[PDB]
Amino acid sequence: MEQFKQFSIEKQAAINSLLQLRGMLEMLGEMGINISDDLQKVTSAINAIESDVLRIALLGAFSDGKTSVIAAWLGKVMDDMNISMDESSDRLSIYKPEGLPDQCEIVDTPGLFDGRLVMYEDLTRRYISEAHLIFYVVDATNPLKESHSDIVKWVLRDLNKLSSTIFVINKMDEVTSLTDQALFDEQAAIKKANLKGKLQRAADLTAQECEQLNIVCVASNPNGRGLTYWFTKPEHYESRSRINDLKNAATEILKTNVPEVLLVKTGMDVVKDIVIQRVTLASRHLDELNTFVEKNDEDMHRFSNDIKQSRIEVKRLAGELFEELNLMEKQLMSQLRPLDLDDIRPFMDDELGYTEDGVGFKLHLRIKQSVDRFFEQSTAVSQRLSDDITRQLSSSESFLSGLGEGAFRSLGGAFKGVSKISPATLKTTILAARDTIGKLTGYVYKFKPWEATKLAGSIAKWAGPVGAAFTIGSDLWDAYKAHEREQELKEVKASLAKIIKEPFEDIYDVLSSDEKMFAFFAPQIQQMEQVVTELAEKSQAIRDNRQKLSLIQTQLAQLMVPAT
Repeated sequence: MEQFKQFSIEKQAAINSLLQLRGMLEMLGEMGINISDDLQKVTSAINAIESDVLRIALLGAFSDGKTSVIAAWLGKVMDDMNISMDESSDRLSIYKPEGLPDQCEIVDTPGLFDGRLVMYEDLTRRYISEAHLIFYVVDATNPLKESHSDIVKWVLRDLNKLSSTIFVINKMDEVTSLTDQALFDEQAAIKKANLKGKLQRAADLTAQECEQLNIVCVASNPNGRGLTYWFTKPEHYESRSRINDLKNAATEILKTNVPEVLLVKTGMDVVKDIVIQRVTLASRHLDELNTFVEKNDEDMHRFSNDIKQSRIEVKRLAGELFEELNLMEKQLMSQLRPLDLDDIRPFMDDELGYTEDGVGFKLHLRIKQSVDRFFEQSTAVSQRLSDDITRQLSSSESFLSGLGEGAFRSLGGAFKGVSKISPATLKTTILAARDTIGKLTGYVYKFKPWEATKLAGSIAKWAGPVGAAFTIGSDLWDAYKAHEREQELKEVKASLAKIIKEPFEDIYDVLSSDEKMFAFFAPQIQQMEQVVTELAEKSQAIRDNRQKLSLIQTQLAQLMVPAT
């Protein structure tokens, strides 16, 4: 991996990253977000970028052997790439060597190496800012000339190119043996430390910036023999010069710094930071929305289950109620059929009730207490149902309240403007459904008056005067013969049966049909079902939106993987 292939590669990566940016923009557009003309702006920056070529700013005094360092690194002696560098001109200058695998620009400011005016020229500042690599070449004996403080500051502080600058301590030969691997590294580390201290102090560097510094020790032209000669021995030279340490450092900077240079140069750094911000934000609040829409969708099914179970339970109670009332009636009837006329009054008193009003009060109260008990158990069922619906609605309200009123504005068009959807629009629909349910829910008291049944005069004479001790007189018993009396018994029993049966008949007709049964003992179950059914319908508009957005975010997440 060498310098022009790395660049060409980093160029392409940056172009790709911008095509993914374009893709990310199309999706925002799709969720009704701005764009203005960011799509065409991005295409333009891709085109501008295609032109660009590798650029190195070669900085340093010429006497520190800068020219050797760059030829060395490229691979070719200066004249073979038909270019020749001028020692003094008070301007910026650019060299575009030839016969190389690809093109590259070599920028420098020869005047500096009141020629210090070029540091404040927007032009020479732009050309060095927009370089991908900066070599500041210094001396091994006494690294960094005494006069250069403000140039180091210009590069590292003013222009802010520390991440892309390699200080190249050159001519290490005249400080150490190029043979003794372990001594070189000892002097190379001491010289790296020394220069580190002069730079930090020339440019106000912090301790952290100091660690970021790129320093490399090298011997471009070792012994003094020359490049033309040393290229003839390419693998001997590399071990001695340590030039590979420089190519490698340069390769890692390119790896990192080439895209930043290209993005900034075209103004796309800013475009891209904003787009990735809106997308990151957009999925973080789609996650919120999904949580709400999922929960709400699951509650709806949960509410219809509750209603089912509710209904199943009430049906079970209605049947138990019926079973209980049917025994009561069978029991009373089997007590009646064997009774002789003396037995009658005790029976009316003790089982039915016998008053001036008439007969039936005692039975009525006992039927009533059985009906009441069901009406209460069944009213409690409907109360447990209201409490679950009401609990879940409230936890949706509470989820949506913690989102913030602007939580969905990043999701674009449907959450902005006069028809906007928001946590508060959705909360409202929920709370009016919870309100309608808090008014349905109710124990009720409805008074149902009861009249007793008067006994026929004919049958009143076998019962006796109300509330008195009564046995049947001789005068009454010997007014009939047996067949005139056992018939008198039959029509009195006929009389009590009709009385006994009546109150059950009515209520069995109610329990025999679920429509009626429900309408009398548990109407709020149907009423709550209505409310739940309506709430379901009002939930469509977000479901429509959440779907579009999810399909959309799936694509965004894809486009965003490279950017992570």
